[PDB]
Amino acid sequence: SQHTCSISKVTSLLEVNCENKKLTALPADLPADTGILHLGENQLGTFSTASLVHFTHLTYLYLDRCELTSLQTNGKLIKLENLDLSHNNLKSLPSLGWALPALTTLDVSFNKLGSLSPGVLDGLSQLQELYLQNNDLKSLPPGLLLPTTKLKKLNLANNKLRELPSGLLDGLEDLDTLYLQRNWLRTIPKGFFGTLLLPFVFLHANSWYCDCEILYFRHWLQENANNVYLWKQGVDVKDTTPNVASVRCANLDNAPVYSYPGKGCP
Repeated sequence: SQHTCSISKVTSLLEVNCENKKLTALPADLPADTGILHLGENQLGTFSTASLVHFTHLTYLYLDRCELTSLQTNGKLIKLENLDLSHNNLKSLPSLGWALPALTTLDVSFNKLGSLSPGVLDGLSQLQELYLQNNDLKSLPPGLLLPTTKLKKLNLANNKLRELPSGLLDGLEDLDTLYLQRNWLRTIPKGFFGTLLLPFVFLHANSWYCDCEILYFRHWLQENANNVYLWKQGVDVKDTTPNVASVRCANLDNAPVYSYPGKGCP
């Protein structure tokens, strides 16, 4: 029948699926009570949140695979909890927190982000999950995660990170999963993990340099052998065994960092 999108409602939210419909623009005739909007596999190019301010039930918004080159956060989406911008061409992000106060899940994976601005996450006090994997990030700003105290999952894998801010994780007591595999990391700064307990941490495929400055990390690794994992496609970390040996000294023929003797270190 005639509406381009498929409209249904299995949960408490009216669900509108406009995926893969050769769209160039947002539909003009979306239902007023749209709660979940699927817009993936279209050719939107750009997206401004001002276009959805009048859908007062909108809670899930999927803009994945939309050819996006930019995002404007000029309209406030009061109820939005889940925003998916993955598999697009974003090179920068605007400030998100004024527009997206209720957000709990942000996915900006598979984009081309080269950096993040200082207060991009300011005001996202409810954020629980942040997916940034498969971008071009070279460093992260100081205080990035200070607005997001309830963060539970952080995925920074498959970027170009050269170093990490010393205080990146400070105070993130609910953080349970951390993915840093596939970066250009050579060391971990003293105090990086604090007294945080992180049951699922992935640190492999970096180029750790084993010398006297890797000793904070070696100790942490020994103490958290039970919490370091090898990422395995399509398999939930809960069905995998820990593998502390996955973390290796690139300058010592990939011998594991956990067993690095530190010979002749003060």
